[PDB]
Amino acid sequence: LVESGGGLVLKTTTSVIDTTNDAQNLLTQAQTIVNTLKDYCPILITPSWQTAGGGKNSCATFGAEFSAASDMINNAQKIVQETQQLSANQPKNPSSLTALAQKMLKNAQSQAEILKLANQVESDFNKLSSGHLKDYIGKCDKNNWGNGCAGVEETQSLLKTSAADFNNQTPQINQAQNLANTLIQAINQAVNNLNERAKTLAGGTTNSPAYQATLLALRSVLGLWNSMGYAVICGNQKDFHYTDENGNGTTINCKADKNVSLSIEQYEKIHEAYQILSKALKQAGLAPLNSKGEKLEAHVTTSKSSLRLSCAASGRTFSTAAMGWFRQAPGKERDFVAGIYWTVGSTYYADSAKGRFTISRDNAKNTVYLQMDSLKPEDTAVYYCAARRRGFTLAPTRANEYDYWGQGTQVT
Repeated sequence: LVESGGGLVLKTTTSVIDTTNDAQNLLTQAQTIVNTLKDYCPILITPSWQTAGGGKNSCATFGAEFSAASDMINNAQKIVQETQQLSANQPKNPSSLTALAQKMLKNAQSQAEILKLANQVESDFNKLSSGHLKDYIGKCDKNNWGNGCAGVEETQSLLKTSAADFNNQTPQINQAQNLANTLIQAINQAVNNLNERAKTLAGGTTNSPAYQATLLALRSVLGLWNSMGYAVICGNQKDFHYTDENGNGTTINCKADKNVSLSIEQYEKIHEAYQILSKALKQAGLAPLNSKGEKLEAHVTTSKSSLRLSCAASGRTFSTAAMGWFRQAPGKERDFVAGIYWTVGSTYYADSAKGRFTISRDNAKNTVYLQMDSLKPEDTAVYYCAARRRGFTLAPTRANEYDYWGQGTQVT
C-alpha cells in the first residue's frame, strides 16, 4: 500500500467592493439580507430562542421579526422614492401660477406620505425588537455575536424626537393645504415654508424623520443579522470571515433546499451584503436623502481548505473487502477515521469526521480516497491507509482488525 496526496490546498478569496452610501444602494443590500432569509426559512440551532429553535426553522421562531424587518425595508424604499420627486417639485417663488397650486399640493401631499410610513417603520420596529430580541438587538457589550450592536436605540431615540417636531408643525401644513385646495401672497409664505420644510426633510440628517426612519430600517437588519446570523445553517464548505465592531474577527463555517438551510451561494450574498451594509453604516454613514452618495470600499473574505489522500493497492483488489484510514496524533495510538467496505462500498465515519470527512474509492483504479475539508489544527497527524482482504460481518473500525498498512504520510 502506497500513500499519495499533498499540499493541503488553501484558497482565500477577497472581494473588494467599491460602492456609494446612497440610501437606494444600502436598502438593496438590506433587502438582500431579509428577503433571502425570509423566503427560504433555514433551520437554526445566554440566548432565549436558541433552545426553542433548535431543529425547527427560523420563520416559526422569527416570522414576525422578518415581516416587520421586511416592511421597514419596503417602507424605507417607499421613503426614498417620495423624496426623489419632492426634490424636483419644490414650489418656485403673467398669471401661469397654477402649477404652483399642485406643486404645493404635491409637495404637501408627499410630505404627509413621508410621515405615515415613518410610523409604519417604528410600528414595525416595535414589532421587531419587542419579540425574542427584546434586550439583545438594542445593546452592545473572545467574540461579539448575539448582540445587535447596531446603535438602533440611538436611531429610534432621534426618530421619535424627529417625529414629535413634525407633529408640532402638522396643523400648519394641514391648513397650508386647505387654503391651497381653492382652485376656482399668503401662499407665497407656504412656498418658502414648504420649500423650507422640504429642504429640511430631504436634505437633513439628525433632524429629518425621513433620514432617521431609513437609518433605523438599515441598522435593524444589521443588528438582526448580528443577533442571530451565526445561528443560520448553510451548505462544498466555505469559511465566511466576519469581524465585530470591537475588533474580534470571527468566521462562519458552512442538503441545501427551502426550509432546511442556505446554499453557500445564498450565504455568499448575505455575507457580501452584510459586509457592505456594515461598512457603510459605521464609517461614512447613510448619505442625506437628496445626496448622490459617497464612494467607500467594503472587503468580503472567504476561505476553503482541502486535502486529498489517495491510497493505491499493489495486490489484487479490496473493493469487495475493506479499506480505511487511521490517524496517529503525535505520540498516541492509531485512531480510526473512515472506512469503505465490500463492493457496494458502504462508508463509516468517526466522531470528529462526520460532515467534514469523506471516503470514496475508484474500484477501477484500486485506489481509495480521503477528502478532507474544513481543516482544523486538531487534525494535523500521521494518516495511514489500511486494507483487509478477510471477510467480516460487522464493519471493522480498530487497528488490530486491518492487515495491510501504508508508510504513513504527514499532514499539517
